[PDB]
Parts: sequence; C-alpha cells; structure tokens
Amino acid sequence: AQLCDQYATYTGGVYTINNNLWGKDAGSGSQCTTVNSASSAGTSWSTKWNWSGGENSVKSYANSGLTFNKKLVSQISQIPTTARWSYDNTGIRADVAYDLFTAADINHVTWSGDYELMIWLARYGGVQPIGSQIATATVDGQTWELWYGANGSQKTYSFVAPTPITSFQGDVNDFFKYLTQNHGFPASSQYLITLQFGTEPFTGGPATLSVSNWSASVQ
Ligand SMILES: C[As](C)(=O)[O-]
Ligand SMILES: C[As](C)(=O)[O-]
Ligand SMILES: [Zn+2]
Ligand SMILES: [Zn+2]
Ligand SMILES: [Zn+2]
Ligand SMILES: [Zn+2]
Ligand SMILES: [Zn+2]
Repeated sequence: AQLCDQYATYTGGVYTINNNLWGKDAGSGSQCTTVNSASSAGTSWSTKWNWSGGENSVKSYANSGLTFNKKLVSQISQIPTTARWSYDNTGIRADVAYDLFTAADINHVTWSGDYELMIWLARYGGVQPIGSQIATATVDGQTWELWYGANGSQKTYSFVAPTPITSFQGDVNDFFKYLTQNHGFPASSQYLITLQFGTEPFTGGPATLSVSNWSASVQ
C-alpha cells in the first residue's frame, strides 16, 4: 500500500517511513509515499506530490527516520549516513533535507526539540530556511550556508548546500561538532532524539522524490 493519509506510516527494521503531511491544511494538493524496501542496512522509498497555496508554508515532510539509541551529543562518536536521491521535476519550490532534533530531556517528544538541526542537500525555487543566514560554514571541506531561526522553544540551525547533493555521504556529527565549537551548542546536555531524511514541499508538481537509498547510524 502507498502511504497517502496525513500520518500514514510504515516500519521496517530500524527505518520508519512517514507521509507526514503536517502542513496539508496550509494549501491544496495531495501526496503519497511509497516504500520500496527497508532493512537493517538502509531504506528506499519515493514520494509524489502536487501542492499549491500557502506559498511560504511547508506542506509536508515525508521522510525516513532512524531508530537508534538516544544519547547526549557529546557522547556521539559518528553519525555516518548516505543519501542517494533525485527529483523528476525540479521546477518546484521544495527542499531535500535531513532533520534532527535534540532536547535536554531524553524523553522529549520526538517531533520537536530544544534544537533542530537541518542539513539541506538541495533547495529548489529559492525557498529559504527558518530565520536568516548567519554564516558560511566549512564542514568536512565543503561550504554550507548556515541559517538560524527560532519558533517558540525550538531553535533551528540549517546548513544549506549551494548545489544539489544527490549522492551524499557524510558524518552528520561533523555538523554537531561545528555548532559545539563555533556556536556554543550545549552538546553535553542535549540528547539526540530524532534523525530523519526527506523533502519539504512548498509549491509545485506533480513531482516525485525517489530515494534509492538512505542509510544512517548513530554511534
Ligand atoms: C556570532 As552569532 C551571529 O552566531 O551570535
Ligand atoms: C559564540 As555564538 C553563541 O554568538 O555562536
Ligand atoms: Zn486514507
Ligand atoms: Zn520542548
Ligand atoms: Zn527543553
Ligand atoms: Zn527551552
Ligand atoms: Zn552563533
């Protein structure tokens, strides 16, 4: 079965695939996510959507999320991850992104945090992260735009690739180390509680994100 409903979900091994149409009331449209495979090594899935209205509101974040042992960011050694994906229609206003949450309480709900770390592998149509650009950051020898904004109790750092990274390999912990070292991130008192990869559509379509593989571990 496709996952078409707002919070339709599938779990396989340590990967959970969510349609997660959290912003569906902000516009008009539809979106269904298909799971291809999910094992202990990785997952493959796709999502297809069309959205209009609410030009600057995210409509959804269909994603694959990892089940892992939650732990303080200061005790993470590495978060090796790969993401191989493509969009068929790039004439859209959307991002492709990792989404991570941390909190001071390990038992915080997993859909929000004290902090949110996003890693945008792609930006289409000029859509912008939460907040404003505060820096240009070098991480693992690649340059990223670094944005910061806050909404209520949630503070969001977003690292943005200058060109789409359709075959990503990296260590997400490099980004936490960057924030710890350069932006006073409180690593020794924040637990990593969520690690996801997916796409945020604003407008456009029909368009399909095909994720040929996503793999992650928190070690
Ligand atoms: C130095 As700042 C813009 O991260 O307070
Ligand atoms: C040292 As700073 C908190 O202004 O990134
Ligand atoms: Zn239904
Ligand atoms: Zn909170
Ligand atoms: Zn808190
Ligand atoms: Zn707080
Ligand atoms: Zn700072």
